[PDB]
Amino acid sequence: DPLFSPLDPAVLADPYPVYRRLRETHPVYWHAGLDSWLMTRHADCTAILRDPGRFSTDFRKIDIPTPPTLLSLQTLDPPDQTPLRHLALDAVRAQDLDALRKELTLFADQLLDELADRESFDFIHDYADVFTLRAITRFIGVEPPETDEAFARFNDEEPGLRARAHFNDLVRSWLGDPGPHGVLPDVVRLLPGSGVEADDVLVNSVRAFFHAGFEVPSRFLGNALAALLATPGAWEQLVRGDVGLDTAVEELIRYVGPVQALARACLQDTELGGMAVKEGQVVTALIGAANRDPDQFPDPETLRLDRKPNNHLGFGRGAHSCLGLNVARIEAHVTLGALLRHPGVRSAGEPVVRPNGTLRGLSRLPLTLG
Ligand code: HEM
Ligand SMILES: [Cl-]
Ligand SMILES: [Cl-]
Ligand SMILES: [Mg+2]
Repeated sequence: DPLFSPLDPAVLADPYPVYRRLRETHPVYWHAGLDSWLMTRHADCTAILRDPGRFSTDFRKIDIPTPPTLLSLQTLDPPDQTPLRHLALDAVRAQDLDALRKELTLFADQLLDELADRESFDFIHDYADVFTLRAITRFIGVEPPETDEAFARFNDEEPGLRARAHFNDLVRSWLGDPGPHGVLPDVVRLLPGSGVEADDVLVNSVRAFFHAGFEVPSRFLGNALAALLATPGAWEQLVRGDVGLDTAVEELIRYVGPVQALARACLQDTELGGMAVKEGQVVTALIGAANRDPDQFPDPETLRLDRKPNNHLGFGRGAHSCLGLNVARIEAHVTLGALLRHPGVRSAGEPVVRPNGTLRGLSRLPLTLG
């Protein structure tokens, strides 16, 4: 594609200038390769996410079958998704976030204090993945299986179907013998009377919940630090106390939030950006691009850690909006405060970007804490 190739190495290195220039000329662009419309403006993406009867997550409504092991909260739309959405909401909001902050603060300090002895380490492998895996396991209330303590088989065909079937077996065992605390034990207690059947959709939803709370936050933590180190003065601003962590975390989500694209199936003919989107077509909300839309954010390509207001789309919108956003904020807030407790945070090599145009993240972030 002459205007946007998500996986072109030069694009992956810095996709935002490409996003910007696509937005300036074709804010609603039909991409033949991806076979989808590409919306790069905040207003269009917002409208795509807030009309489920017009833009659905259930691609069966345009007659594309859903694999049985992937029918879940994420691939259902109201009213089918409603009971599961509320059950998951109820289970999450029963969790003690203050207790989670306190124990994550401990873990972060332990990890970094051990890594402080290295001359150079990979922040992704040694912190982001380890930190976020501990957080999601504790939050859900399950223990890593001794034979796959990192859940590596499920990080992602028959192998694929076998991994998801194995994970579903673990979930059913968890549901049958819940631990003393966490989202999953609360789901079990809340399930009777929820309008949700303990069936494959529930099991699949627990699997999706785990992935939503593992790979996405891990990728964000890496992206955020990389942006702080690559933006002159950004880290020093934090070290000096010039900006508050709360606003800085929200600006980092807008600036380099990992979710780049949210696909929806068009169920009704709609005109967007002067383009005739037709029923049966796929639309992709490039929320990574929308979060740098100059119509919504002044100086959008500039990292302003004190930015206010900041109506970013990094946590989605509407019926499928993120349910773990307060956990994600605690994780980022804890990580930054823990890093700030070290006097020499600096890069120690070039970052390496994952070849992913949908969920942006780094595979290596060489770093040293001094
Ligand atoms: C920086 C971290 C995170 C970011 C940027 C993020 C972002 C998002 C976004 C954009 C969506 C919307 C997906 C869509 O509309 O299709 C979403 C959905 C979701 N997120 Fe997060 N998320 C993060 C962390 C978490 C964590 C830690 C959890 C679990 C505790 C979580 C649980 C979920 C769930 C369950 C959904 C699906 C809601 C539904 O489909 O009804 N997220 N997230
Ligand atoms: Cl402590
Ligand atoms: Cl219209
Ligand atoms: Mg730039």
